[PDB]
Amino acid sequence: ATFEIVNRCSYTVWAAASKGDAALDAGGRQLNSGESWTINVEPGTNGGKIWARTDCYFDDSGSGICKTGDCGGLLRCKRFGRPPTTLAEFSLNQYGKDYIDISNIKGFNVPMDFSPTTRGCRGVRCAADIVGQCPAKLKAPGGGCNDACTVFQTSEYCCTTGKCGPTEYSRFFKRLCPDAFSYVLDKPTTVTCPGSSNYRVTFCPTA
Repeated sequence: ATFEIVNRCSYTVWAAASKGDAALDAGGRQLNSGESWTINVEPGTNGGKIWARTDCYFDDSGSGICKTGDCGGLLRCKRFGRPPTTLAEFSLNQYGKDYIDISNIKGFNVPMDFSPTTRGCRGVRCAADIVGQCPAKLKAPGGGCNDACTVFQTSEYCCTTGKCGPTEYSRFFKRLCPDAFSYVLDKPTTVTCPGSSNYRVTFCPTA
């Protein structure tokens, strides 16, 4: 499956793509304002994620640091990134179909649109200004908006026991971005697509 990753933000981002225990394609790359990066993801990739990292410094061997989304100081990411991170999530060719969603379960850093470029499903979008409206206690000094699990580490926010419900904090994300997961047991907003669809992830999809 090809994913076109497009940076429409006015600032540089460093795109990242991973399935948790391995990179997808090269795993990571700088995208200046307007650039596009096409990657190839193995069919049957389960639990893949794509996200943006902001305000990064890499040296010539590709080691450094990012203010949001850092995945162990690497340009070419092999694991998931440090919250806060808006996430495009997908599982491909799962009994004949692809499954996509956007999640705010790990916070929000960059607005995002995640859409198929082939026939037969709709995209999802989380483009509201969540960083500017963020509740005071979720604001990340480093940039972005934390989820409540990251800030408070309680069973209720992390859904440790499998029994959680919605909270004042998850309801903030849900009000700003109804089409993204706001907490673990949120009513699913997953989109089912034909198996072997292709996709575009756009950062800052609107003006």
